[PDB]
Amino acid sequence: MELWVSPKELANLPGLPKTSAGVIYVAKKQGWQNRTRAGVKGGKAIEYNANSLPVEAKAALLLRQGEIETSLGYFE
Repeated sequence: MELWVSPKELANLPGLPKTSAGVIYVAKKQGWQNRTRAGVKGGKAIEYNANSLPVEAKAALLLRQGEIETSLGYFE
């Protein structure tokens, strides 16, 4: 299953600090498989594979995933 996450979205999980500045800085302490995509905003956008995040951030991630955006607007 594909489920990448952005630093700004990690700035809210408990295990991870509340500011992307701490996540990206801590990202070097490990280097979770981050896929870059210089085609969204304009400056190499960093991402994080949810499968690469530990369990404390994963479980917390799926938590704030309740209703993301459109697509499943039909509440499934």
